[PDB]
Amino acid sequence: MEMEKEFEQIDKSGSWAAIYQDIRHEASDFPSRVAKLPKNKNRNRYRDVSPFDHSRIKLHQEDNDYINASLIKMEEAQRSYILTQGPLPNTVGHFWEMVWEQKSRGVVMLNRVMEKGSLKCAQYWPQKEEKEMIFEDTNLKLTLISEDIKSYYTVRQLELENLTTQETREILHFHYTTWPDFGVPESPASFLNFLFKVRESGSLSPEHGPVVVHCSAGIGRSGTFCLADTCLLLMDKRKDPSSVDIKKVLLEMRKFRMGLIQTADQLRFSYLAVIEGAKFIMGD
Repeated sequence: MEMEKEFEQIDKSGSWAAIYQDIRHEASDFPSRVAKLPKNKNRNRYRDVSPFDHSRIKLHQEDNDYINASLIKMEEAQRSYILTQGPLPNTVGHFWEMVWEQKSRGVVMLNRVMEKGSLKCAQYWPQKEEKEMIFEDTNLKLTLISEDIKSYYTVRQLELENLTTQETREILHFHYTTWPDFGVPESPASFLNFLFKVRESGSLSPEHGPVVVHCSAGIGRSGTFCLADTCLLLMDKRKDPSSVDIKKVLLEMRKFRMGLIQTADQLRFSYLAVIEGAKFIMGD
């Protein structure tokens, strides 16, 4: 069922809240024992958001390998993503260890450091070229090289150096700065633009590690980003683009991380973004 019609149907019926609840109900449930251990309580930002044990990312170190991060592996679309929470004070060092060890090229950021008057993640990159950041627990150095600021998003070039071996890599930081404090954007135009800029960079391509994407919890806006990407990629690849069922993709992704897509407004916005994106993917 062409999602564009399915859309007008739900919209006129005002059924979005029931569709979304159908997904909550059918969504997988798997253990999260490692995340609930007591030594990891201060590695989790929210008590109700944990990664499944079967898909969690592990840090390469014997001490404690835990981080609140999941690998979503979309097998038909040939895309991989790592979804993680905005880093905490005591986990910024683990975050950049993750980026190193998985050979990622891009970081994608969908939230501001402060929203609604509270802190939604730590200031985990450097803001001035001459003031670099050092992470002593994981022996890494991080430096700002350039910065390109636009109306709807900002792109930064950073240099991550492994102090133990002195290798260095170039990481790209894609920071979407204008998602409203409440609800969702009225148009997907700028969110879709942001995506194509991430695509154009190479950061989603298989010659690199998986991309790291995050918001505050790593399930809401982060969910919207990679559901849209995958869905548009599938419309390119199939004989019949109208066979792409967005609810089925979401449910497949939710086998890898709980909670993806947090409200019914987001679900709707996701549909909207794919429909407009399609009107480039299918030649226009």
